[PDB]
Amino acid sequence: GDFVVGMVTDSGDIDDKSFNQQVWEGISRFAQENNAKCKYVTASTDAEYVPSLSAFADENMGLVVACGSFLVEAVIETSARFPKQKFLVIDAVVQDRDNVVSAVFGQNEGSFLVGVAAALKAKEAGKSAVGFIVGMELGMMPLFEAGFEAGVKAVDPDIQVVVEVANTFSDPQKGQALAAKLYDSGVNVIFQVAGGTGNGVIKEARDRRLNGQDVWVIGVDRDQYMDGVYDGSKSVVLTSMVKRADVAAERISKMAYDGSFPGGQSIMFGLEDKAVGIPEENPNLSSAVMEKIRSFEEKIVSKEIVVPVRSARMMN
Ligand SMILES: Nc1nc2c(ncn2[C@@H]2O[C@H](CO)[C@@H](O)[C@H]2O)c(=O)[nH]1
Repeated sequence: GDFVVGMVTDSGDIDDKSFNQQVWEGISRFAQENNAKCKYVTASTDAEYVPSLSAFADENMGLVVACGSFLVEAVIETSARFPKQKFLVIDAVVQDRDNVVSAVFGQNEGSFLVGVAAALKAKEAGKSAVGFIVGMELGMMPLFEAGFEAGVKAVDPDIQVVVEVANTFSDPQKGQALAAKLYDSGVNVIFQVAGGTGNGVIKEARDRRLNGQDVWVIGVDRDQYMDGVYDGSKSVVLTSMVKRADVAAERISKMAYDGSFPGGQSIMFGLEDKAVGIPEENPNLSSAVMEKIRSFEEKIVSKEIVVPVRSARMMN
């Protein structure tokens, strides 16, 4: 009765206020705007990856959407078994499948911009270290730290980045504990790239500011500014590294619907396409800081500056 987009997620959370929420929102906008339909299924564990993708393929859906490094092996295999079913993979890369489109993000480029913001706010307080909490380091995840570090160093090479890995995108309790550890060490800015776990980092930041500690957090995926309001007016969210996974999902769903699915291609959503970067409006960033950020942004887009894909501590 309808063209249907089916999302298989490795997370039991489309309300994660970040990544899975953006993807579902994009699929949902596509369906609403095109008189189509959509649904999703959660595949918490590995053993459910193959059967989950297979069931949607057996329903002859218009498009099957899968995200992350946990689902890619299952997509690689399943796409070969169902050559006539279209699949979209987000945050991972598939080769040799003309029925699969891979959407990847230049998140190192966007993270460079928030690194500049972090370094400037840290210097403002005489701090020589900033924090970074990442959900997991598999797949393309290392791009965030690589760009964040590069942006921090572009402002001041002596500022150190202190990294904590949660090893989960669905544990806010862990997010708060890791944020507490960083703030307790004297850091005043933390960039969180941790999906649902990240909501706990934002909570810890709100709790600290509420009681007079001058701390900040930089959000991810969505413009998380309102998520950090702690006293009725002010927010602890310095800025956010926005990643338009919603636009990628919406646009490719439309191409599938229209017969122009770019099967077999990897599509890069970057700073020049405005698919990553910072929000258009940033109450906590001054005009001076914004001009500095915009300046670096232009040098990255033109390639005058190329942002690394791996941080210094991860390079030989
Ligand atoms: N595989 C996977 N990646 C996620 C999830 N949540 C967040 N991420 C990744 O972590 C980044 C920051 O939230 C997102 O842009 C994604 O790259 C999740 O539930 N599963």
